[PDB]
Amino acid sequence: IENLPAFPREKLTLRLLLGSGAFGEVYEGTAVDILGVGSGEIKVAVKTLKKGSTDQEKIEFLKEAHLMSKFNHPNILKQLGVCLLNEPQYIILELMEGGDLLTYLRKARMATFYGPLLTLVDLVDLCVDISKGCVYLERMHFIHRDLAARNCLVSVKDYTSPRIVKIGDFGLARDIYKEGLLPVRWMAPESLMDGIFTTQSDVWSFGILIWEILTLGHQPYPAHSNLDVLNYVQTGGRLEPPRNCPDDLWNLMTQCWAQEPDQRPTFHRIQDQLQLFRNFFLNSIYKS
Amino acid sequence: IENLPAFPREKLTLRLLLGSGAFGEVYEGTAVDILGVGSGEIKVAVKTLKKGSTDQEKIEFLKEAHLMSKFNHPNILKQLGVCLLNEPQYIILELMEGGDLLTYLRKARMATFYGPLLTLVDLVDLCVDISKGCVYLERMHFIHRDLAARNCLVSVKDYTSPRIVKIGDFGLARDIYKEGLLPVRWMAPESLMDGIFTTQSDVWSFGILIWEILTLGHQPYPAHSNLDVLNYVQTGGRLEPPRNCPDDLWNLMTQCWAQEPDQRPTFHRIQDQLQLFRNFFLNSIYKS
Ligand SMILES: C[C@H]1Oc2cc(cnc2N)-c2c(nn(C)c2C#N)CN(C)C(=O)c2ccc(F)cc21
Ligand SMILES: C[C@H]1Oc2cc(cnc2N)-c2c(nn(C)c2C#N)CN(C)C(=O)c2ccc(F)cc21
Repeated sequence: IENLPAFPREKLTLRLLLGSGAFGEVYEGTAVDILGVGSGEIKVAVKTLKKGSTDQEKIEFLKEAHLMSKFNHPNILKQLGVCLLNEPQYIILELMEGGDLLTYLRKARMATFYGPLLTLVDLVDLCVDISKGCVYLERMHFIHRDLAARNCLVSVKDYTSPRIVKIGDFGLARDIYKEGLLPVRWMAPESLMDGIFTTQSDVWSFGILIWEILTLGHQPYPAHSNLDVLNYVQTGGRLEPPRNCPDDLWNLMTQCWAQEPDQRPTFHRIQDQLQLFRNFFLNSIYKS
Repeated sequence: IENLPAFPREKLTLRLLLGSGAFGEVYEGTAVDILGVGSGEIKVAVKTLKKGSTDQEKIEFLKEAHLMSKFNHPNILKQLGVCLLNEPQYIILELMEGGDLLTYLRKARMATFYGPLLTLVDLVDLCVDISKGCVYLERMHFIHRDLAARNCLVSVKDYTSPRIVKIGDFGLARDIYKEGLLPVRWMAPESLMDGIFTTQSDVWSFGILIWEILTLGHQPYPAHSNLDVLNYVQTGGRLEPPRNCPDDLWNLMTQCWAQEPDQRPTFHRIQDQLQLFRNFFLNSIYKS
């Protein structure tokens, strides 16, 4: 019997507004003893469901909350509690003070032209993090269907402390134990043409994700309007390689965008390739 | 009664050779219970005094050991023990697995042209570290007289874990409570011309040090032979600013190389300026 973690609305204080997500509104706040009796006023994020909103939207809201209760993995955003008896509904998430990956990446590049505040090893660690999360989703028979940096989160705001990224928005995730959409730049050709979604289209999008990471948050297909994108892609056109991107990481990405879905790597292999490259590169610098 | 920390030569095992420093030989090894009874086989570095070497050199060796016993500060290399009853003499230092700052800087720049493995904030933290060490030496009435990246050490080999640099070679340090030399590129004009050394010539050299940090270990005055350097400097010539070096840090460096020794900043002000710039820059990125 699946149970969402009920949490006393009284012990929750909404302090900062972080943005307007969904329908829709997210706040930083504090929640007493979320982590237990020896917790304190630990900071949290709060996802809210607007009052009076569609009965259908409330269901999507509840769907999300259920997906996140089900998941338990270091690279998957934690849902710490819910407030569902009173409106507005609250989904209480662990606070990721670095905000969304995309923003965290772009601040890193734009902070000083002395150089990015994230290095190649930093970026490889981000990729390794998200890929573990993908391994996990696959093992749980879930397809995320919207893998992109805007949908991941970073645990710290600064660029010096140890950091972790997590997948953090499962509004489109689907169980696959057996008229909307938008993000054309992340979608596999099968998905755009035939409306088909699989773990292998997730692999296409992870390819785009790690491209986003390696460019520090550039827009895919910068010279193409949304409309031209599907032309471009459907052709056989692919993104340009990031400036000075390691050949190993380009070959991985490239294979993620195999036209033929069964010619793409698996998530396990993708994580292997990422860990393999990291060790190679670490070893490489020390022997210098 | 000044006492060097005597340590049982038996509990020491010389494993790796790290290089040949002084007269002269340094090893990585392990030393049982250096940190106390609950220590274990903790890794150390070992500075050795060659057998049969000059009676005078042994004195310089002993001088160093005494200087380092006297000092206790987070940014000054720890001397953990000595082996002075038997030859070869051993000075047992905490291991700084990043090696010397200069090498650590150059590996950072040469590891991938995707970008340096040290960012501006990393480098500013290095400068802040060494400047605290300089504040301390001054407060102890000591002049180091050879401040340079080759003479500092980094606590870790990788470029991700928290790191600290320390001043680590006091072969030339002098107490100032009241025919050798070489490093012309680090020496104040008074020092080269008149053989004069003060805390203010130390400030000149720290200027050069932080230049070394900000260029990731480039040689000062690259277009000048050692001979031409004193001409160049004695004129009024100064180093070029590092590529994309923050204006605040250029103004600091520049002032460290004031022709007139009393027109140079103090170490306290230098540390203030460094901490002030760091906060400004951190604040700067977040509000972006
Ligand atoms: C549901 C929401 O959750 C969080 C948001 C933040 C931190 N931690 C969590 N859990 C956050 C953001 N920006 N900033 C400055 C902070 C902070 N601190 C991003 N944001 C406004 C979002 O709406 C968003 C975006 C993507 C995603 F996957 C979840 C979320
Ligand atoms: C006296 C010596 O001490 C140490 C050396 C090292 C680490 N920790 C300590 N204490 C070290 C070095 N390289 N590498 C790879 C390691 C390691 N691990 C540098 N080196 C060979 C030096 O001789 C040297 C240079 C400058 C300085 F200030 C002290 C020293």
